[PDB]
Amino acid sequence: DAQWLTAEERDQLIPGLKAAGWSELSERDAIYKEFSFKNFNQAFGFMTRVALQAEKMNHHPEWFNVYNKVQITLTSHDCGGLTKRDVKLAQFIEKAAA
Amino acid sequence: DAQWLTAEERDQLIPGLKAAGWSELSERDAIYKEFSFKNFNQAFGFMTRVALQAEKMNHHPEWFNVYNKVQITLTSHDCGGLTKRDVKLAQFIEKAAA
Amino acid sequence: DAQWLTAEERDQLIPGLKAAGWSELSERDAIYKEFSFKNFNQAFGFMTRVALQAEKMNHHPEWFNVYNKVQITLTSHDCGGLTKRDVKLAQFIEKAAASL
Amino acid sequence: DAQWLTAEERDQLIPGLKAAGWSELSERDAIYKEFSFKNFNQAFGFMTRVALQAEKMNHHPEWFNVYNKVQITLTSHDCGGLTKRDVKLAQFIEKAAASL
Repeated sequence: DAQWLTAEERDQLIPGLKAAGWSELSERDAIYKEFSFKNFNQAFGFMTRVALQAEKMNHHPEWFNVYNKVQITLTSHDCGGLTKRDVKLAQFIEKAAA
Repeated sequence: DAQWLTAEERDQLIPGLKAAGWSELSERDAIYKEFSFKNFNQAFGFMTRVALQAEKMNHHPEWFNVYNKVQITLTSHDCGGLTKRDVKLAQFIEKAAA
Repeated sequence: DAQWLTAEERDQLIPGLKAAGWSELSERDAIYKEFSFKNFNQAFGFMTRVALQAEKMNHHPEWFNVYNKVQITLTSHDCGGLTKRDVKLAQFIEKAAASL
Repeated sequence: DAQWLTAEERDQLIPGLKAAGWSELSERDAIYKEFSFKNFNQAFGFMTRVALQAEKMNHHPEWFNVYNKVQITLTSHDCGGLTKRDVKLAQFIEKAAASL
């Protein structure tokens, strides 16, 4: 889905991500989460899984990494807000991190 | 360790790998295992973790992949047999696959 | 395309791949090429680019790697032969191997 | 090397990195450069090569990526400044970005 999340969609989809540790940013319609792995080997393997999914979906994260930490911000730059693509990528990221 | 595994070392280290599904090849002093993941995303993330470890250890697998399957053969080409490096890489691979 | 290459498509698409060093396997309707890099760092970086494309196009290689060598066989298992998807993937692989 | 670069080492090693486009950060004893690629496929392939080297040398970058852009900051957190390990990693990164 490429359109902005509606109010109903947000209520359906975002609370589960928040329970998983995602937060909504104050300055942007975007979601954010920092992941902490044991080490860089785990973190980068995880990033690779996310990168593969990003190319599958043609939807890419904004992310920062140092060693075992990966900070991920998701939003859809083509419409300047959250879409179902961001939700789907977040849900995949949760699977990959597990 | 870069020297061939001694008989005692083999008895100490190989049975655990065999219990995990590794086998010894008939034609070469090498160990082998096929891993089966859900899909290529999982398989390639796993390969990436192994690749990182391979560069950390300077010790590389012989491996075949198609989609969700990864076949790995470990042996030390510099001395033409199994060494502790092969055991350590196999043990890491077991962690990464889990 | 999910159907086997026609005779016409083979005459149009394969010569360029052969010129680039791919061969048609004797026992399978598949194409094959080995790539050699300076080391594993380069070889695996290349494999990662191919892996990303494989997920983008939902079409996957058969491949073997040992250190700096990557042997790639392309064919479509869902129909048991060579399709336009295999040609497209080969063309990407050529770009990646040449660092384009 | 795990100790901060000496004055002499800085005069010998940094100019080449500056010539290659690295800057020394104002607020940290660290070097910084942004790399731009054609797309994410290329950018992430490059990141994978850097990741492999990071594990080889047990020394890791700080980096940010969005699509085709990769921003890299190098510094050694174990001592809180720039070391020979950072210079070595930068030199590898230059090779990787140039497809060498």
